[PDB]
Amino acid sequence: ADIEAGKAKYESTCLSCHGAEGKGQAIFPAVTGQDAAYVTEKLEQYRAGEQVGQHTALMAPHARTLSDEDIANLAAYIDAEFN
Ligand code: HEC
Repeated sequence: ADIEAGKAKYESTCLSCHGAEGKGQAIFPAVTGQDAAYVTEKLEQYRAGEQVGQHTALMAPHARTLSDEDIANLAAYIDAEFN
């Protein structure tokens, strides 16, 4: 995985909700404390259009167009930066 590529994608597309340090602002889930496998699995679920939690509709649009490479890069960044 490419941590730098994941960082750039996170900063552009994810940070507004999940935070610069992954803590999730006031109401969005934190992405701290989770490894790359976990993040990969979750992003793949959202991308596939699975119902995850009660607020799937807020998150799913942000996963729908991710490639597998994107997912791997994001997951590597999140693990390195926030775990
Ligand atoms: C705010 C509008 C969001 C943006 C932008 C992104 N995410 Fe998100 N995410 C958001 C919510 C409300 C939720 C919960 C949805 C639900 O199932 O009820 C999530 C969830 C995640 C998760 C799962 C967290 C966990 O299970 O521990 C991950 C890993 C996650 N989101 C990652 C993520 C990334 C990488 C994003 C940019 C591509 C992204 N999110 C955008 C809200 C928002």
